[PDB]
Amino acid sequence: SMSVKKPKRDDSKDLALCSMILTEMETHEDAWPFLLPVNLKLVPGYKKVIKKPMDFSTIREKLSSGQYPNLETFALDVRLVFDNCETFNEDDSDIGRAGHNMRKYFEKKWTDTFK
Repeated sequence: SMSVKKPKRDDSKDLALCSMILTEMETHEDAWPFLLPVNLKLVPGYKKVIKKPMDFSTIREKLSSGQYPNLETFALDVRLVFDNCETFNEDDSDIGRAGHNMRKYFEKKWTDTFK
């Protein structure tokens, strides 16, 4: 409350560390469905169904231009990529499995870096 604060967690490395995680997600062999925005002209249904499209290249641009206020808003966009994937793709598809694999990969790096 006013003039009463928990001890200050060092967030000075968070930008660099999110960048490193994102590099590791970009270079994973199963990243290919997520590297670029889904083409809304060429994928029927996507525009209407997926209200907030997100992909690794958009996260990279937001990260590089100071559009994440804190490390949690960064994690919310990464998770949005996988939530969108599950919304649109069957679990038993190459893309559906890719999304599950990457969400696991992310969540481990996230816990190991920050928790």
